[PDB]
Amino acid sequence: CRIERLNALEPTRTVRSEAGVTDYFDEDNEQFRCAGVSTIRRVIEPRGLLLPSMSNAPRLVYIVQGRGIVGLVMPGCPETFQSFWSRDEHQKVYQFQEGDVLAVPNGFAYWCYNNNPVVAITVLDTSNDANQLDRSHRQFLLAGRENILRGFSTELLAAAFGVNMELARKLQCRDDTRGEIVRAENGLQVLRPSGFEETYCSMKIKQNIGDPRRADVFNPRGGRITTLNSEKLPILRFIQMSAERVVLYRNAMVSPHWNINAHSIMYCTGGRGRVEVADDRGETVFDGELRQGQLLIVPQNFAMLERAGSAGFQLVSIKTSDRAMVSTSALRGMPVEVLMNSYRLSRDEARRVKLT
Amino acid sequence: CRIERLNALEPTRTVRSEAGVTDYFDEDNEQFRCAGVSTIRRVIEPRGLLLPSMSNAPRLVYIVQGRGIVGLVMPGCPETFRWSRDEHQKVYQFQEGDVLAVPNGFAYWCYNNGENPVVAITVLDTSNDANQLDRSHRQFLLAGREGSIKENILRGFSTELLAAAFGVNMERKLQCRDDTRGEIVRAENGLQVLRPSGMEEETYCSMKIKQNIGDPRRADVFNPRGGRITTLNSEKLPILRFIQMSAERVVLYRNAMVSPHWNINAHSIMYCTGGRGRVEVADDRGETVFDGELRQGQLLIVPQNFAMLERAGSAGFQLVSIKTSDRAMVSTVVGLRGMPVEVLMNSYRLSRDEARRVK
Amino acid sequence: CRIERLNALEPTRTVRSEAGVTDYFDEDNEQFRCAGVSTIRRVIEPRGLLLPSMSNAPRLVYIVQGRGIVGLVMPGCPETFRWSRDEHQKVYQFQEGDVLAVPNGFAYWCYNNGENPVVAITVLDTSNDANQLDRSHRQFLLAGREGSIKENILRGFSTELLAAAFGVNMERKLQCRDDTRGEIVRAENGLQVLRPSGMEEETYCSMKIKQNIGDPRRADVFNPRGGRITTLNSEKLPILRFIQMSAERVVLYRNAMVSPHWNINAHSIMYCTGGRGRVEVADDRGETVFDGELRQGQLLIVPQNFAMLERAGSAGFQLVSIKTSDRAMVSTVVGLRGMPVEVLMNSYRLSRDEARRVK
Amino acid sequence: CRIERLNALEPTRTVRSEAGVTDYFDEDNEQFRCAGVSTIRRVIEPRGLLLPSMSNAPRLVYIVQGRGIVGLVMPGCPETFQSFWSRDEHQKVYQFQEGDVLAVPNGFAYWCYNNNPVVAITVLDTSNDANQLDRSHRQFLLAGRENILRGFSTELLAAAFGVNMELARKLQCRDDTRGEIVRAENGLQVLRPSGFEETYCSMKIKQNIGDPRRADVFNPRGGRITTLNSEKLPILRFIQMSAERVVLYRNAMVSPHWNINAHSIMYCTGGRGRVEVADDRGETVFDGELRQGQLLIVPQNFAMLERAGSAGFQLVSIKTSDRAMVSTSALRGMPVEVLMNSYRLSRDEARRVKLT
Amino acid sequence: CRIERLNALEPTRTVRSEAGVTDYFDEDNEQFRCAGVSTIRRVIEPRGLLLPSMSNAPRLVYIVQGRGIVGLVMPGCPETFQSFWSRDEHQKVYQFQEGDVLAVPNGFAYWCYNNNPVVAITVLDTSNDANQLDRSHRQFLLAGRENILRGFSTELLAAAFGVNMELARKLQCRDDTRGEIVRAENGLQVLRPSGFEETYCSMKIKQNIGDPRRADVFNPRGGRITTLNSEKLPILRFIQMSAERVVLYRNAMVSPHWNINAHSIMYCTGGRGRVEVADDRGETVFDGELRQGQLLIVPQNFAMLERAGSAGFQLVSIKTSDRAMVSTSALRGMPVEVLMNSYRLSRDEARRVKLT
Repeated sequence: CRIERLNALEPTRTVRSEAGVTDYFDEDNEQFRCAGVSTIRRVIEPRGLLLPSMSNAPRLVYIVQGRGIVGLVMPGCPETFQSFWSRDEHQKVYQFQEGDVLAVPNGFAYWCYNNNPVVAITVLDTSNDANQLDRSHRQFLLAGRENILRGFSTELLAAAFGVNMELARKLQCRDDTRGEIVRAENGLQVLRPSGFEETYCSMKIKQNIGDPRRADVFNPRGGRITTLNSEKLPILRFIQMSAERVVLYRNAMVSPHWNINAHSIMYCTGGRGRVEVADDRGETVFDGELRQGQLLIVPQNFAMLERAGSAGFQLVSIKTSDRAMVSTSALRGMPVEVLMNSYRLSRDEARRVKLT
Repeated sequence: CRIERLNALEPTRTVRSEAGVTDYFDEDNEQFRCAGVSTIRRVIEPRGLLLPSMSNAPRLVYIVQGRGIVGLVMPGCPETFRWSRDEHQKVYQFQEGDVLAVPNGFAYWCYNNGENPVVAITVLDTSNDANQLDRSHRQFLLAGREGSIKENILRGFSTELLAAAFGVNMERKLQCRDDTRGEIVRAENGLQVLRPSGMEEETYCSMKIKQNIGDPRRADVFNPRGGRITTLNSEKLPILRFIQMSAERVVLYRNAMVSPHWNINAHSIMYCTGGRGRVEVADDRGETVFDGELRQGQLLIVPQNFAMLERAGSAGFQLVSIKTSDRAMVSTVVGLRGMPVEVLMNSYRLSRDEARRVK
Repeated sequence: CRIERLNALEPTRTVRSEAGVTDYFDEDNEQFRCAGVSTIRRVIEPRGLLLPSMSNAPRLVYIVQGRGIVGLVMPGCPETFRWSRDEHQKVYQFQEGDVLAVPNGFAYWCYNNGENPVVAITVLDTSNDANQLDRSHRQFLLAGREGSIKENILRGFSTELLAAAFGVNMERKLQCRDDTRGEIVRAENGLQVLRPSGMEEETYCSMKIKQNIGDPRRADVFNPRGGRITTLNSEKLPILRFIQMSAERVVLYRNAMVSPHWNINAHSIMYCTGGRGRVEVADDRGETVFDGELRQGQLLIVPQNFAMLERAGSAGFQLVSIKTSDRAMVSTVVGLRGMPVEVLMNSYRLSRDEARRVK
Repeated sequence: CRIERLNALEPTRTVRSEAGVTDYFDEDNEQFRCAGVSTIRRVIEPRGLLLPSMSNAPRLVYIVQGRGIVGLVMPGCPETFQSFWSRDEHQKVYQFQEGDVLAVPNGFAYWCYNNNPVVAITVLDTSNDANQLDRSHRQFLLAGRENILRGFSTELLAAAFGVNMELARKLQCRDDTRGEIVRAENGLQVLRPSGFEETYCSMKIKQNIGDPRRADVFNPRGGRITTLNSEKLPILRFIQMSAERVVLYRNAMVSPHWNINAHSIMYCTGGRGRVEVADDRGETVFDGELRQGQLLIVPQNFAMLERAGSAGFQLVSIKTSDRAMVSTSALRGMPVEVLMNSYRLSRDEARRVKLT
Repeated sequence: CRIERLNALEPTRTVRSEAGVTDYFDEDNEQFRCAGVSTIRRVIEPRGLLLPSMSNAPRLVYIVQGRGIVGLVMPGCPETFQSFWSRDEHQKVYQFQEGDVLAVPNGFAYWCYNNNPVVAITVLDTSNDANQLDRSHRQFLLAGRENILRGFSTELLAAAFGVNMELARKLQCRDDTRGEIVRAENGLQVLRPSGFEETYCSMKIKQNIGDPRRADVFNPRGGRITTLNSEKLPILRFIQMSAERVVLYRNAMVSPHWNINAHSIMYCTGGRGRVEVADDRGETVFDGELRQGQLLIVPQNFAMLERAGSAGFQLVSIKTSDRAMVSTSALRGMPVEVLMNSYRLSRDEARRVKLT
């Protein structure tokens, strides 16, 4: 993580699937490497069901496109969803929407069903604290392929489940050829409507950040930002990650800054803009136009600047700390002569600098 | 706090402002007293505007009906929201079934930006650790104001001072000396602020302050035969960690009933937004203490450890339950099922097959 | 809480159930009052069984004599304990000198599984932060029941409801309507549960709830000439962190004495399990407030900052000290030895050699 | 820590001693390596005294066999044990027993005296947080050999202690030839009976986990488990480790699972059983019988299964987090059609799966 | 960080400056390396102004010599210093003195002005938690050289600031040839006298540790010590570092010890003394006289001993934990026979050992 030049990123292992495609971003990129994370962009056109797995790294998922339904399983917590002995029982379900962020902790089983094609981006802190495995991404697929039970032998596994050895193989999903997402032919109904678990079991898991009616900052000529973090999502006090949704208009520029306490992982959901970034050397490492569908990793302490083109700049900042922070009004706080002497400015230029 | 009876309780005291009504449940009410809370139903016509005022108590507020804005400002946090507009702190756009968290000495203005009227029932913890002073509701009116009518604060300051204090001309306006429109006045030609629609760091500041809980797609339980339960606590909204109030929204489909239970860490303040339904409550000495039907628009406080039982009607039953701790909890009797079988047989003298019939 | 005298205090009120006696120390007792606690001695014959009941207060319980089970259940935690047996939550096997932590609105049943009778003296914090409501002991009787005798809770619920609530036939048993055996009934042909002997995730659930403190091999101090002190606080049992009670078991060999000291962060509730010994206590205005001998089976509350002095007898002295905070502390006068020497000479007008004689 | 195959482990440096033997487990094993710990099995037949040292890594010790007496020294804490100026004074002592767990934090001086031969196993989180030294095991022996004072010169050290230079050498233990444990010829009496320190100084240090009267889970046909962690041992909120004691009967099988938030370090104290373990690849990495006296490292997220032979399976799980967790009732919480579609099962097989 | 021998350290990259000189300590020294920090000794003779930068690592600065004035900028916090629209406004300023410690967190902008030549030493935990960049020292100079804005292009930057492209270049400080510190010709007045920010914004930042009227320990024949840490400086609960000021007189020796929970970074401000240090091997790694102006790194768990020469030994211990600790009264707490048998001592030598 001593970088000469910044690149913009695009998935480097695309894998196709029955109800989607998996565009992996490869992490051996020194950028990703220095970042210490992975991201995975993945699409599930309708009826599609992504196979419940669990990942090495705790993960944030932002729903780039559309409504849907996601499912996460928290051990020791009782299935609070029932009908009618029983017709069905299962965990709580979460019906997500266009622009929610989803927080998945390690060794936890997520899955979601495409209730337009759902598009959503996902990052995994491979350098997180509770990834006591290696510094990589390990999905432990429960189903499909092998899935985790592959290495479990039928002989043992039947009595584990307490049933025939025939049925067990059908859980090995050996001949399965549909990957992480599947077509749900005959649809897929889950029980939707229309005690210690009141606390630890029922803690919120996604937040809709794209709601411009939720913005944190906002200029009408023009832009907006909102921050997702532990002050808004309790689970986030724990994931050591936080989210930013910056939407800028025509010729908007964000007050320059550097991230005090995190890297920043910039993915453009739309609009176009040049981004300029310089390192501690002062020399410029990055400088380029960013457009829809594109990834820039912008790290810690380094200095960043952006303005949208004539079409806009809609994006999503993921960072590596429970409340990541930028320092913009960085110079508006020094005494002016400090500015003067540090630059060789008269007063007026010092004051002009501080006051626009 | 040794009360003998529970009764459906209602705004004993009501006052229309100019753009809405305030429906005051009693303060020194035995229940409320031992409850250690104060509460209110407020209503706001469209265009109607609730006065700025900070309250002694942590306003947890529930927007039953209507939509709009509420503006809370966190002084010391930089206002975050040329042709024609000003600046000010971020403002908050509520909806039906929203929960709103307003602390103490925190300020909040409220405006009805369209549609129908807005009604929010409020709960104020008048005995919180933060409630210094005494156990009433103190509402420090920033603005405005037969019998004893309040005033805003600035009338308690001399003009020259005030004038000298603010550098505005010494020509009264601010004491709100003539006004009468109440804590809810109206903004006839609309009110515009800095809102998103167009079209064509902060840490302790960015915190969320509202969380929609009326939404069905959110409920945590579905179904205790047969409604749904949505539960707000610090595990969903991090401010509660400091307010030490919790919230339940609970819609019971017809015929239904919620399991017998008692609030471990909690007094419960429950009220009927709608539907029609029964509640049965008891105490230590064995006898019940509430055998009566709760209809919409009626308040009932269910206390700690008191075991309680409800049952919906055919028009359903839809209550809202606000509780007194950041993570308030109840014990689902059924959740009993943890005592050993002989422990069930010896206590009540039943044979085994009875024991399991309950477990 | 300006009390003038301390006296050895005893169960003013006693009641035999059917399988044991309850020995009630007063509630509104000045001491107890300003102490902000309630307490009890309970006794249980073999086979005897304490009723399920949750208490308003955090039951810290001390098993002086006997062994057995206590079953606490943490609702929401999955019961963790075919031919012939049921299921239920894990149960807890106590012994002499055990400390038992039972919260509020927490349920606990207690059974004497052999040997001699069992006697546990209980301390209930009736003014905890968790004690919502008022400052008495409220015991919510799950089961069973001249003057005002309590009942269990379910009698406060109508049958059909109840019946409809539970899906059991409408044929009374559960209100405990005829019963009389008291909160301690007996299980004549034994009681069997799911215990280990044979032979041939949970986080907030797995927490420990008891910790043996009577064991000598545990004491922390040996010896202040000449007994031993074992000390239970959140640094040994993590629940206390939430109960905010602490515990001292202190066996004084004959002739001995414990250093003069006062409870910093603590009221002390001390009681004589055995032995024979003296206690001297004082306050602010200088004069003593307890000059008297404490024999076995007698309670004395030693308050905060009050400085205290004890001395064993020849039959020894063996007390148990339960205190009111998760980490309650005392100041060993000797631990004085930190004031500078001249600071000792000027205060009491002594020459240096006196000063050091104390230090 | 990208493993192809799991092995079962056996100490790799056995060193003999006057009152015992030290069977070290060598940590350059990629398993141990990926684990990031060390373990040391060590025996002290009676009268034996193990030399007070301090270790790099904070350590958990489980007393496999027998009662005894252990001693730990907490700086700044006053010797609360006295007699009679004085005859003796010293720290509190802890008389341990068959099956206690002992928690030793870093840079802290433990020692114990064999009051049957005492057998006890010890693990050291070499990757812990406060091991700011290298990623290895460093015992800093106070006595014996050299011991820590070896490099201290007599000339300086005497006046340090404030005594003759003759006596100092006898603390160098130069000619000492008895290692970490010693025979206590003339026995060894320590004062046993038969204020800010009431808190920070007196926090409990061992727990008896083997007490089947302490089990957390229990089936009478048959098995039991108990968990030792910060909810039972306060010190454990700090050591970033927790303990599990699983005892299974005839043909008992533990509900499969993976450790969410830790590795698991399986040592068999008795009984025999096959253990089956598979990685994220699904492929099987482990599969083998485990018997008394044997070590298996089972990591994070990976999936494990075991049943005892006809003789039993008694063991002790040490894991690397203050409250390590497994996720078993992992599938009993998905909605059934999820299971169906993820495996291609009708309902009945889905429901049979969930309900046995 | 497996060391054979300890060296004493002296800056290895000295760089000269208009109002000072920068004597860098180079961290690729395995000592520094194993330490995982950097230190920088830097002088600012009067009128001098060191350029506001921000460093990779959070930093402690101890003012070896003289009074002065330091300035630190905390984003989101309003300039609480004003005059008179406005004549000047800026952050709070801190007028430091001979022997204060200064705590600078990452991605935060410090600077100070020489109000005798000011001398002060600075350490940077390069291995800290929120240095998510590499394991090195990155100063991000705001001004001077390039400074952070170098890589920012004039074209963009003017409208960023909202002003001419002429003035912007003068912020690039391209032709600047005065480095990190500058002469303040025409002096440098800053507004000195003679709400959520009452808490998070106003938390103390320096403490005067050299005040012998502040010592923690003290023998009049002779020595003194004081500890600076989170019990005295709240910010220090966060920096994961703490400070010790040991002053010893004629022939003073400090009670031997090892640091339980940190390394120790010894810099001599004066006086002279031999220091003796041994590793876990027992063998001696260090042994040498330390004099004014000299650095010794003394790590974790290792054992240390020092006495002053006839001139004294004044120094400053910086360590890597919010409340670093030493264990001295390490043997005064074992039972005596333990000592006896562990060394082969009679009673008297055991008791003599414990009682002097």
